[PDB]
Parts: sequence; structure tokens; C-alpha cells
Amino acid sequence: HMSGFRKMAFPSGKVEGCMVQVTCGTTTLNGLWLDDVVYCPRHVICTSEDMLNPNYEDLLIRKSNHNFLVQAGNVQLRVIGHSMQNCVLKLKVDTANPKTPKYKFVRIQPGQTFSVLACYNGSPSGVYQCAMRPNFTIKGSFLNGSCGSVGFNIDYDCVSFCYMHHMELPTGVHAGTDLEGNFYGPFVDRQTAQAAGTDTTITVNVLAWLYAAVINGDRWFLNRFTTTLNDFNLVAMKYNYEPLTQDHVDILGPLSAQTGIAVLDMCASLKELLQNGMNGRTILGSALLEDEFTPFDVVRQCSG
Amino acid sequence: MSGFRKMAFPSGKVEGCMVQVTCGTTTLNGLWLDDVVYCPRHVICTSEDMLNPNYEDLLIRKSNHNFLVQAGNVQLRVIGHSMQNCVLKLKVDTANPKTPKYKFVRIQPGQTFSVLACYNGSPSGVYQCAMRPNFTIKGSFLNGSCGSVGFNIDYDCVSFCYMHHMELPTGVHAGTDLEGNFYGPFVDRQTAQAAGTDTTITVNVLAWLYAAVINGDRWFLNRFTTTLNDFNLVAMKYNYEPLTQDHVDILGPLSAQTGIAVLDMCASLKELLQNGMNGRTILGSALLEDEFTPFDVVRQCSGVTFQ
Ligand code: NA
Repeated sequence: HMSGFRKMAFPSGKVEGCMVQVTCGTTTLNGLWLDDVVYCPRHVICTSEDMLNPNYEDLLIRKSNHNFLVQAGNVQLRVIGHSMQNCVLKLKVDTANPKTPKYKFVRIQPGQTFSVLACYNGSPSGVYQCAMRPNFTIKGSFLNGSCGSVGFNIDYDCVSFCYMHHMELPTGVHAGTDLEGNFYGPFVDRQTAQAAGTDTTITVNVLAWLYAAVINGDRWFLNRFTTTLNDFNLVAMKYNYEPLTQDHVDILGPLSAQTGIAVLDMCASLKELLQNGMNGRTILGSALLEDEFTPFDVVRQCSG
Repeated sequence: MSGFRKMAFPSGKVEGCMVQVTCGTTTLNGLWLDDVVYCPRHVICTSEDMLNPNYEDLLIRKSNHNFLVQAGNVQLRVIGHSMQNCVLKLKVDTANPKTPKYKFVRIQPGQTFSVLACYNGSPSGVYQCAMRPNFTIKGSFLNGSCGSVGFNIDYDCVSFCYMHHMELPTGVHAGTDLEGNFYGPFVDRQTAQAAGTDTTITVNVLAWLYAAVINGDRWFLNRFTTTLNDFNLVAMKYNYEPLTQDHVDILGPLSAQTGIAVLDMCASLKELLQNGMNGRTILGSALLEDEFTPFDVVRQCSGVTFQ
């Protein structure tokens, strides 16, 4: 009986071919090389003493094309143009990337998942699955030198880039932009005091994962009880869960159909787990309720 | 303080080796290195003869024309075929232009590797897992995943250590090295087989507690130490592997980095086993995690890259 539901990232090859190193002064981070453009975080032009309140327009007054070193592997790419767009730079290079995949830039919404290719000095180190949290942070694994690492989904042969890495907040969660250079959430690329909102739990994702658990033979948490959307939402609020909407109930329809467990019966199971805990039991090898699988992730992994 | 994730190796070097192999109606995955495609030998089985297939006898009735190899949109001509233990080696007419630097390695229990899960010769996802002490792995494999490979990367070289063959009734997975030899006592027939005792990889749990301290989770640290002797008496009671001097030696670099003695961390683990977490979490788990090696921790916390 299948019971191996795991956190799974997209194969990283199509993205690996796009990673380069960008150096400005003594600051080295990663860039994304698509066609003849390299995208990177605009704070590549910052200096150590001016991180608190950089004036990016003022900082660009003293920057020429030759102040940007771009290296694809060990191949020097000549910068022939540079512009600032939102919180990214666009470096025009003399050579189009021959490994440019079919790609799109997409904006994700809270609750949606994506793969991160963590890189250092334009070289891939590892790949893992993230979700955009309700507070617009991600729980990544990023060190000094990881800025410019990207998050993506792969759909058919199309790479949808959704994330570029910029910063680490004091609770060790991560903030960044889409590939248009607009921050997720309220964050700014300066070292002024910023805090992640209270983390809340992605309720529609927890319910998808309880459906995964049923498909994978974990049934111990199923009960006779039904609830209402209103009464469930009173419990969600108390346990710092996101509201469950009728739109979420519609999104969970296919999983309720596949398992024959009504969405509001699975809500009754979740209510009983929040109120009573797990009584030293596990679900899909966790002692915690997992919220970083979407309904779409469960369907894809459980049936391909 | 900072984050620490189950991280897979980048998969690009492997994706360029995955092909589709069909024998009769059976389609699974193969590994295309130079002019050889490696796949599970049970590609030659029929549905009604899975209990005790005679592989030698099935295979003499096979010709090159019975093996259809496809790399993307491109049919490869099979020009030779041999059996090596539980894998076929299909000599093809075209050497794989995307063949990386590689070795075949057989990993030890407690060691970790990345799985590139593939279906119809197309890579679908990547995740990290460990060789369990019972020589199973806790993978995520559906119908069609057979021939998917596990690997590590060092510098620019891919070390292939696993090829997927089967799912046991508890939903754990069994397979071979790339010499075609199973990990553990498993055999590629549908005769009753069961995984042995699932024991916790103690040295890995200690590595993960060092990872937690590096990433600012300190609550489980106590001013206590234990002897190895006294720790292992407690380990036995909770189906933990005994901790050996070799394990203590491998944990030495994390002990030095954190300045927390290995036997101090053992005292923290003994308390966690005896008392639980009392509603706290370590690196966002409410369980003790055993699928990070000491090397995995250093690699992640020091940002080691590949090409
Ligand atoms: Na001792």
C-alpha cells in the first residue's frame, strides 16, 4: 500500500543552466540569465556601511556597465547595458543564453508552493520545496551568498519563475521578490527593522494533506462528525489557522470525490485534531499538521 | 535564527541520462550512460509470470527488436543486451552526448542520497532519502517509477547508488545498486517479503540536533553529560542503533563547530527520548529526524555547490 507521500521539488536542470554569478565591488551574488538579460537583486550595488537606508537612485549615479562582473561557469559575460526595475537590476549581456528554457514570470499567492534552487557564486547547491506563507515569507534554507537564487514551478516544458531571494528576517524566514522585482508582502530591501507577521497555518493545504493521508492508508483521524463552514472557522481562528472559504471547499472537491469524504467531514476531523491533538499518533510520518502541500500537489504526487 | 531543510542535490546532470524502455506492454525508466542503457531486468516479465519469473529463460526468448528505447522524442536502436544481476545493460547505437562524469557506488545504511523520480523516461520530482538500517528506503514511487535512480554529487561527478525496483506492503521501497545487486535480502519477484526492524539512525539524529543548535534552536541543551555506555543502554530501549566510536569520530567536526561535546549532545538526546519535547519543536519537527548525515549538515550550513 503506498504510504510514502514526501515533500518533492521539481527537477532543477532547466533552471541550473540559467544561474550566473554577479559581482559589484566586493559583493558577489547570483543572477538569472534568460535570452540576453541577467536579473539580480538591486542591492548588489550596496556597500557594507550603507545597508540601513540605501538611496538606490543615488547609488546608480556612480555605476557603469563595467562595474558589473557576470560569470556563467568560468565564462565572462560582457555587460553592455544595465537598468533598475523595481528591486532588481537587468544586466543586458553580449551573448544570449543557449540554455534559456521556455519560461514565464508569474506572481504567486499565499498558500501556493514552488521549488527553490539554492545557489552560491552562480553554482547550484540544492533544491527543495517551499510555500508562500500567509505573512508573505518562505521557510527556506539560505546563507550569505544565496541572494539571487530563484523559485519556480515546471508546467509542461514551461518554467514559471515566481521568486528571487533578497533577505532573511530575524525569525530565520525569508523574503524576496517576483521576477518583475516586486516584493512579496510589505518587505523593503533595506536593513531597517522589519518583522514577519504572525505565522498562520494554511488551512486549505492542511485539509489537502489529510486527504493525501487517507489515499496513503492513514485513516485513524476520520470520525462520524460533520461541521459547518462557520463553526469550523470559529475553531480555525482560535488555533491561528487561515479562514476556510467556500472557494477553498470548491478547490478540495476533487479530493473529497476521490476519497468519498465530504470536505466538511474532513473539517470535523481537523477540528478534532486541533482540539485533542494526535494522542501520540502520527500522520504521513509527521507529529505536526503539514500545510505546505496544495490540493494540486496532492493530486500530482498521488496519481501523477 | 536561520532555516534548515531536507535538501536534494541539483538534478540536471541526471535528467540528461533518463530514457524510456518498453518490452512488450511494459514501460519503465532506464539510465543512458555512454552507449549503454541500464534498467530493471523485470522489464521483460509478463503479468501472469511475476511470482517466480525465470529471467535467464525469459531473456533468451528476447531479441534486440523486443527493446524500444526512447530519449525524449528519439527512438534509440538496441544493438546488444546482457543481464547483470537484477539489471539489463542494453548496448545502443548512440552514445549519450549529455553523459556526465560518474561512478557506481554502493552506499551503507544511514547514508543519504537524492532520488530523481521519473515516469515514461521524464523526470517528475527530486527528494532526499536515506538507506534505512533494514536496507529499505522511504521513497515516493508510483507505478511507472521503476528504473528511477538515486545519486550523490561530489565536485562535478555523479555517484549513482540506487535503482528503483519494488514497493513492500508497508509502502517502503527496495532496489539495487547499479551493479544490479539488491540492497538487503530482497528479490525481484512477487513472493512474500517484509522489511526487517526499522531502527533509528542515532548518529543522524545527533547530527540534526547539531544542525538545530547552529540554526538557533537551543532549548534541548542541558548542563548534563552521559557516558557512551549509559547512552547506549537507553538507545537500545527505543530501537536506536548503538552509537560507536566511529560515530563519535564523524560527529567530531559538528561538536567542534558548536563547542558542544558529543556526549553532552547524547545527554540532550537521552532526555528527549525519556521525556519527549513537552510541546516544543526542533527545526519545525515534533519528531526526532534521522535522515540527515553529519556530512549533510556541514554541506548545508557551509553552502557547498556543484559546478
Ligand atoms: Na563514554
